[PDB]
Amino acid sequence: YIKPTKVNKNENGVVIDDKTVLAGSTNYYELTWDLDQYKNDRSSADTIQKGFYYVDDYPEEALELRQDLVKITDANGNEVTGVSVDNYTSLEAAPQEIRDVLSKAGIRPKGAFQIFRADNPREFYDTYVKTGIDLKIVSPMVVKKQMGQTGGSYENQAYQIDFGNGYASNIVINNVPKINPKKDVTLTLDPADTNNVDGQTIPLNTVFNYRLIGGIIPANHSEELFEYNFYDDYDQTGDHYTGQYKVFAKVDIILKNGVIIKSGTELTQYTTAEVDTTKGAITIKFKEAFLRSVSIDSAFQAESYIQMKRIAVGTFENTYINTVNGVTYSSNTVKTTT
Ligand SMILES: [Ca+2]
Ligand SMILES: [Ca+2]
Repeated sequence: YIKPTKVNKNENGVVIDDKTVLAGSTNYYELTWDLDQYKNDRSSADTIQKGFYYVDDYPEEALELRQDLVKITDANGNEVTGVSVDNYTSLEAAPQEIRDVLSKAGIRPKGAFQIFRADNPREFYDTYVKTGIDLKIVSPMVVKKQMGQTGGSYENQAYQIDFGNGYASNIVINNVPKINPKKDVTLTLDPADTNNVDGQTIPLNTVFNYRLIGGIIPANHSEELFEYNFYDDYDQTGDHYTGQYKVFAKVDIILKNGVIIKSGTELTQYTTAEVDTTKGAITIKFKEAFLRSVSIDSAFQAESYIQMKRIAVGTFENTYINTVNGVTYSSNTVKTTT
């Protein structure tokens, strides 16, 4: 059976079809150009001249192209030359040549799409088609930051067009988690206590905590965590950072080696803090090697407690930024009175 096939992979070449993919992650889409049914073909010149194209109809509202990382290899491992790639923002913008090929093949891409085109049909034919050598196209596409603000699902589909005939690939679907960091104000540490004093008043010179709750990274995700930070530029005219902070697991976490770390476990040992005393700021950073030791199948979430002393009267606000794999996500803003 002639079948162009499409599979999504992470940067380590693991298959990630149906996995949760974080904003900022790359989909290393691998497109198969299925030519193995044409072995020994001996078509006319007119027929060969109808050309060979491949189409990827990618979801442009969710993903951005990484053009430069596009690679085409033949089944014998030779890199493929003679195939050029063009990205079109809409059908309306494609040349007539392209609109006609697509129309006569019964292919109508939704929104934006890529075309891979054999520059010389005769030569492409003689090289890969009459010999039935399948090609592999890798066309990496990054999930836009915005998908991480809204959550959502996206799908990708390809077509191959041989002698002007179109064949559709399977459709690959993934989804993106809405990362929503939260910020509470608490009077005690101890994660079990759900008390939140956002809005209330704090007596002058009270030692308290800002509770910085990280975004939830769901199980079955597509790549390794390498960064998970809590950045807090607090108002030092109101709040004095006391130099004390702790970090806790907020869901059960499973490592690559099978070791489990229960929700509530203190994770401070796997962190450092970058402190900027003049600016009045602190960044709590998970060590990259710890994050990377976590299984891609595991859920992951953590929360930091920074200990503050209220040192003046007035109304003071605070906000923090949770940075996950290079993408920033802001929390709500708390406000207390003194
Ligand atoms: Ca599209
Ligand atoms: Ca500050």
